[PDB]
Amino acid sequence: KRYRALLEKVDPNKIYTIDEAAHLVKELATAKFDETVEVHAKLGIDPRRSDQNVRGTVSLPHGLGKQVRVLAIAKGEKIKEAEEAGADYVGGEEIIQKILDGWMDFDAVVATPDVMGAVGSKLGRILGPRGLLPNPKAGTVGFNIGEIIREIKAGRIEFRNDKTGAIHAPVGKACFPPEKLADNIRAFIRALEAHKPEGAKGTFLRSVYVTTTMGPSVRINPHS
Ligand SMILES: [Hg+2]
Repeated sequence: KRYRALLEKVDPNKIYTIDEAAHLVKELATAKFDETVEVHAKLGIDPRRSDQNVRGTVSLPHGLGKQVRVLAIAKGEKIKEAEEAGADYVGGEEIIQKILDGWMDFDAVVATPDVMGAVGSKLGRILGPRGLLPNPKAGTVGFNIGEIIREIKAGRIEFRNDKTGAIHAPVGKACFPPEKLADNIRAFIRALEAHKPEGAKGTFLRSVYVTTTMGPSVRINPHS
């Protein structure tokens, strides 16, 4: 038990406006560190149909682009590729000890498939909860590491539905000022609607939610 007080602040049968949720969500993220805020949606698509799949990018108005300090962990000539692409910090596995000793001045981590065993094994504990672990479908692990770095630097994050017909993406951290959070949430919804597939029939956004790492979900009105 660590949530009776957390359950009293949210009405489960209420559809909140994006601004109310933006303010409310900050009070649900009363946990350690800076909690990642995500928007989740149930889409009106047939997930087994390739012509009804949703994949795209959203340029969020706050938090991304240049200002993001990217740490790239790689091996061989991939370190050179990462340097050429402009990652803020680049290192081989030797840099894991630096993070272990308390170094943490980066906002995002990208890595090549070959350093992941050691990365996930030595840092899954620290980075995992903070939402900083490179992950194949978060698009932060791949051999085309120069491309990954340039995308984030450009301020774009990718999204795609999963096999259950759900989709989601991080839109900020709990500490963000509510108006910035609200701006980012609206930006993701606008991007998502512009990606409604041709033949999708019926309601596209069946229900939309805002949530933190390990908190209750808040249902929101996508058109507020
Ligand atoms: Hg996720």
